[PDB]
Amino acid sequence: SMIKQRTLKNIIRATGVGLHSGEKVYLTLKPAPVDTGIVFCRTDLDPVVEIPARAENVGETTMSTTLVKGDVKVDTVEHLLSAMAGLGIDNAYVELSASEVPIMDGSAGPFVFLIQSAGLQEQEAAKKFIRIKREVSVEEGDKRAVFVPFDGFKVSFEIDFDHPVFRQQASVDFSSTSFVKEVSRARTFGFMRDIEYLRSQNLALGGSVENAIVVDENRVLNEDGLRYEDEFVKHKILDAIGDLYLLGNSLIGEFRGFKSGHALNNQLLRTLIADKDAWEVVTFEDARTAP
Ligand SMILES: COc1ncc(COc2ccc(C3=CCN(CC[C@@](C)(C(=O)NO)S(C)(=O)=O)C(=O)C3)cc2)cc1Cl
Ligand SMILES: [Zn+2]
Repeated sequence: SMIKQRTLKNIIRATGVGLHSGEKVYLTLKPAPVDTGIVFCRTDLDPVVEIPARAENVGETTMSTTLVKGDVKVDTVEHLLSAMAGLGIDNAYVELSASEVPIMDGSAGPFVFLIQSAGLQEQEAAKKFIRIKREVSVEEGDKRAVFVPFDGFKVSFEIDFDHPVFRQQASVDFSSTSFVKEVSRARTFGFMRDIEYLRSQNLALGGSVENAIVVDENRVLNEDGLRYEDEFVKHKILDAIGDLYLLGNSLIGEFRGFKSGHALNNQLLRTLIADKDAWEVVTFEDARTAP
């Protein structure tokens, strides 16, 4: 039986604050027809401005992943897009009453729960996948992000913080591992060493122990502890999954990041897209060879 596109079964609402802007924001997820993709929509503006969640619309990547259209921004899409990718949602509208997606608890957990509580709806159209046919890598200094052919979906990531809290590598093959259980609850994180500079630039205004792992010099400040023994590298993997979903289709292949971030993730997407001989679009009317 054919693998079909999926949208949301029902409308989903959530409230929160932007990690970086600190502004209160109302979020609304709505079903969308086949071949819509994920589309963000600023409903605080008149007319409403819609920005497709696609690599070509990525603006700055200095802190989070940001979408731009003219003068209009949608900040910090990566954790919600990761939740969307992890649940295989092809088509959806994401309405926002402000320029930044709410941070929630810092992870994708709340989004995957809200989505699954509403339910998913299968649609009468073949789901399209992007299959990696040949290796594609981008580098900058010692940082590196790579796509590798792989009959499945696998994300591996390595970070290199010289910090006592870290004393940092994980590979997740999603044919054996649940995104929901092992990745989705990984919270974003930041350092007291950086926060005075960030706040002076009006960044991370909404960040606190309520929505992030806050790492001091000599300890984590959150009194409740880590959700995963390797929560930090698992959050980087979460980030990559949402960043990679800006291809606009589920990936058949492997991502490897070494000290990568949103900027290098998007550069890898742009290199992949331009190298047409490195990938092809496939559907599964007969699912017997599907990974
Ligand atoms: C005593 O006074 C204070 N006490 C506590 C605080 C709060 O402390 C912080 C410090 C940092 C953060 C951040 C949390 C999350 N992030 C995004 C991370 C990223 C990996 C990501 O997850 N992207 O999706 S990244 C680089 O790619 O954007 C940040 O940058 C900073 C939150 C609270 C403040 C004061 Cl003043
Ligand atoms: Zn993140």
